[PDB]
Amino acid sequence: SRRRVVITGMGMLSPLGLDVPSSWEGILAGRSGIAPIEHMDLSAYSTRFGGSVKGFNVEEYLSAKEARKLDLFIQYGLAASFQAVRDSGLEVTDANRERIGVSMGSGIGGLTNIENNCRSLFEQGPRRISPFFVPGSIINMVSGFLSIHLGLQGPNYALTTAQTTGTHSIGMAARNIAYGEADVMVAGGSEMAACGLGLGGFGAARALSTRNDEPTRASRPWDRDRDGFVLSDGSGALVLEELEHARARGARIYAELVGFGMSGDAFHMTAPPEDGAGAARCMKNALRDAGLDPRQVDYINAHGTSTPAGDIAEIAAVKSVFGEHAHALSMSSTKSMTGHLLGAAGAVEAIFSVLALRDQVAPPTINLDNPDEGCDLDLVAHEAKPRKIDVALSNSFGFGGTNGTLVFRRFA
Amino acid sequence: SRRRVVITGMGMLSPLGLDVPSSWEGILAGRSGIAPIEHMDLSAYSTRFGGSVKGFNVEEYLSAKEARKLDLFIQYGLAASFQAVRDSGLEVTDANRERIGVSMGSGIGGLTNIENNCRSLFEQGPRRISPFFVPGSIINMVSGFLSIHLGLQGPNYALTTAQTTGTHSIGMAARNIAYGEADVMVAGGSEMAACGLGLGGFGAARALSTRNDEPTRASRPWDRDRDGFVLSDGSGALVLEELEHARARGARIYAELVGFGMSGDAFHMTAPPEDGAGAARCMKNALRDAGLDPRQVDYINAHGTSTPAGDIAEIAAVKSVFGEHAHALSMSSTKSMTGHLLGAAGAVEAIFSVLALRDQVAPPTINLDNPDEGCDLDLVAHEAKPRKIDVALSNSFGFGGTNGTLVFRRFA
Ligand SMILES: O=C(NCCc1ccc(O)cc1)c1ccccn1
Repeated sequence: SRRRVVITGMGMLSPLGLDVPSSWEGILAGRSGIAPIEHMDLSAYSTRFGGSVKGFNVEEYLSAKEARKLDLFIQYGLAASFQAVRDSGLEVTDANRERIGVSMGSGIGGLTNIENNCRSLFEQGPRRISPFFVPGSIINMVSGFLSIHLGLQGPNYALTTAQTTGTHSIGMAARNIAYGEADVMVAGGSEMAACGLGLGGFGAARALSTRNDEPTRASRPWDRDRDGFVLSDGSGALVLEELEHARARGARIYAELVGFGMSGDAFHMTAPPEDGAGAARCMKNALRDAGLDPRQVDYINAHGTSTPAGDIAEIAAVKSVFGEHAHALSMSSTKSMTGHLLGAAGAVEAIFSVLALRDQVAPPTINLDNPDEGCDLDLVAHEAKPRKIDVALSNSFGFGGTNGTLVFRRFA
Repeated sequence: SRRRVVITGMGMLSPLGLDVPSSWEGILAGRSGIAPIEHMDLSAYSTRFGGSVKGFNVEEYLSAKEARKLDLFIQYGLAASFQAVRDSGLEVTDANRERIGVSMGSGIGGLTNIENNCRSLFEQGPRRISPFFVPGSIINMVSGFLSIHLGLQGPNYALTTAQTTGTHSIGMAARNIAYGEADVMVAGGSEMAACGLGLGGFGAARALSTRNDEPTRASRPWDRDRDGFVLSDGSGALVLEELEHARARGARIYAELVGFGMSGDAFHMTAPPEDGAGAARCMKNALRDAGLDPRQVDYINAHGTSTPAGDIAEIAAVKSVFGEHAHALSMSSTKSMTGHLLGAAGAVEAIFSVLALRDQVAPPTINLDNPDEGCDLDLVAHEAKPRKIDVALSNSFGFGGTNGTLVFRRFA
């Protein structure tokens, strides 16, 4: 029968820092990680800024010889995974290696690498494609390379559900443990889509903020002057562990994962329905899964992408799920500061949701100068809000009408 | 306790045919779907052949306008999925749509789209990138488009575990139903990596057969003259359904899905361990999941890719798991005929495993002229073998050392 699941380890690369503590300090201080992009020439692009990981040293984790073969999204996924496993204190042994698995996902995966090999192919010929093109680019190789480096022989897989990837990855990994398929899972996501095709492709869809002259103010969830999401890079990883397994080894437990919801909108390939019907169905699934009264929800880490339709849909969904209690909880978008890490969004935001529980503070939605029509909830505008948080919820919505909700609570 | 899961609908595009019955007819006749790749300059490539889908008409499924928005791998996934849902007779209603979900995956995703948008980007700059580039290329859009078209509001996700994708998708969809998160799931995979990038990428790793003079003899699993896998395109979709749900509406039930196993090799990025230790753990996990003794297995659809190390690892794993029963079962690689559909391999091979149960026949391993050292199992060389089959396994072993096994049983 269904086992309980706790968080014993966390790891992160974000536009705010090269680990969890440094990222979280930036979150609580309302600091933006968004800046003009330096790694390529974007003069022909309508968007020239994003959330870059600054000063990442892969040789903190891997040999330069191995790193050369891997896309940045794999390098970032391994770094966050390595941090989370170390943070857990867990020792991998012959006695437990078959019971530890990994589910690290990505929305787009190795687009930089595929673009660079596509350039080699077109300009030179197929004989210049890297021998490592496939294993260095395809999305399942975070899970693959992590298992090879740590000796994890448990369930080994990868989700790809666009902007919902990190949330689904964590939820489904919790279900693996819940149902006895594993005792430990390393789960989350990673993304590095800041190449020509990434910035160009989201640009062609007119999905991105074009506030090139003020990048720190571009990401402005629920602000009436928002004009699209900000593209950001990085990784989140959590060590999920069966409760009795955690208790037995004396693990430090950050929080319990009590609820997971998924729902499809079945509405539109790219647009969320204005009323948030799919997001509402997903949160209600997650709250029922957790055995909660919705009035127990203290904090919501919103998807909050800073799109016109997405941000208002989320207000509508929260009002419909929580009714009068919608006015008592706090809801913030850390994407105000980090931008949109796409497949990694749900992973870093799950970490921010757990840290909201550890520290009893709602992170701010920075840049919320003029809340839009109907955006009249506690959106923690401008400044972190210390407050009682027993139950935190983290939402993600994605292309294909794909929704995920995670429910965390304090563990005593 | 756990709900029972049955197969009530199947759909396919393969190198043998544009549906299940035409593909299966080719399989039992020992026909090859492999041929030189057309309408593509492969002059500078060491491999010039593969398994193409021949005569696919997307306008049987989509308007020209919707099909223009979608990579071939998505078109193929949608074709298989629509076929599977039609084949099932299922009526989607307001009363059941929240209980019907989708998990259609891909190993490599939108390489053909990425290739064509790279052309535009390099030649003319980013403003010629298609608006639909991102939603038209990301792996979760088969699940996304299918859910939107049919109004499916159940779990909506996509796996990407390289050559294991189709097996994991079906297995994890079966878990969703067994543990009551859904009553119906459309599950499987789709793949179209016959671009410069797939042929070039696998070619750079010298992973492909280069037998250009005799494409139909290239894929020769367990034959001493094999020289790597054959790249193939297509899709498989299954309608998975809770047993009481299927019986209440009078569904035609092909077979029961009794067992699902996962494991990680934790060994190498592209090569399996010589003894197939990971594949052995995975099959043992799948049989434990089914409550079955290795002795009860009659038929194995092998991964059987025609790689030197892969084929020999699978013989070792089967001998290890099945002891004195290893010769009694029949094991064949339908990849001898279809080539390797990568992420769709597990989906089309689950369908072939189900049909081996319906028709009491083991598909052939064609081209097995000279079994290699230790390849002395019943590999159904050359010709289909009518025989008793109560229990059929389907194995997938992919990059990152990610393993999947499905156990199907006759239903009466
Ligand atoms: O290597 C790292 N972590 C893995 C720890 C580990 C845990 C269990 C085990 O059995 C083996 C290794 C790392 C490196 C730099 C920064 C953070 N973490």
